[PDB]
Order: sequence, then C-alpha cells, then structure tokens
Amino acid sequence: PHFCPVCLRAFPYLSDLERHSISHSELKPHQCKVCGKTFKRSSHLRRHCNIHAGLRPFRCPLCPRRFREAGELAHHHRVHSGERPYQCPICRLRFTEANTLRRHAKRKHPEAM
DNA sequence: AGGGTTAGGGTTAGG
DNA sequence: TCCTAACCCTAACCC
Ligand SMILES: [Zn+2]
Ligand SMILES: [Zn+2]
Ligand SMILES: [Zn+2]
Ligand SMILES: [Zn+2]
Repeated sequence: PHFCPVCLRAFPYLSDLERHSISHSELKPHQCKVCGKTFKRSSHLRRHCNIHAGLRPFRCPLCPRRFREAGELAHHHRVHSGERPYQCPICRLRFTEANTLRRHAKRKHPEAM
C-alpha cells in the first residue's frame, strides 16, 4: 500500500494517496476565466463551470425547482412526500434534511447529540 | 431563531 | 489502476 506523510493513512493505490494529499495543501491551481474564482480541485472547477450555463438540468416534476444532480432532486422530493427521516434522539423531533437536524443538535443540545 | 438555498469542501461509485 | 463526477457534507447568506 501507500501511506501519507502527513496523516499516515495507508491507501491501496498510488492514485488514492495523491488525490487525498490535496486535502492537506492550500494551493488552488484552477481558475475560472469567466468570473475569476479559484478552485482547489479540477472537479470543483468543472462543476462550477456548469453554473455559467444558466439552468440546472434536473427538474422537479412537482414544482419549478431545478437541481445539479439526481441525488439532490431525490432529497428534494422529501419536501413533497413529507418524509422526515432524520430524528433527534433527545427531543424526538423529525427533520427533512440531515443538515437541518445537525444544526438543530448544535443549537438546541450543545451537550452533544 | 429556524432552516431554505447556493456554492464549494472532501469522498466514493463505477466506468 | 486511474479518473470523472455524483455523492455526502457544511459554510455562508438570507428569507
Ligand atoms: Zn494525509
Ligand atoms: Zn466562474
Ligand atoms: Zn419539487
Ligand atoms: Zn432535539
């Protein structure tokens, strides 16, 4: 395997080690020449380039909202299905999105959750 | 005060 | 094994 010099995590392949190593650096070697913003990873720049095309591809059949990815439309569908699968173990309230529950825990239960 | 929205971080599935 | 990008996740902004 291949271990990292910083965190000393081992990885199966060399490509696995080199892509992880970017996380420990601060260089942003990618710049969008449309708006000027810089980016850390090639995939960040290419995802950001999609913004300048104007319209996200994934349309919700039930409302006018659009999304970059299929997974983000699926999560959005909970708005319509009414599902709240993220339940706080302390207060037992149910939330639609995991980040809503996380921000709820840190604000309402600072004694960890 | 709560969480919706957008954009950007790292992470992982699969071609 | 490598690479694209969809994925998971959170900061910032704001209704
Ligand atoms: Zn490392
Ligand atoms: Zn740009
Ligand atoms: Zn919708
Ligand atoms: Zn709670």
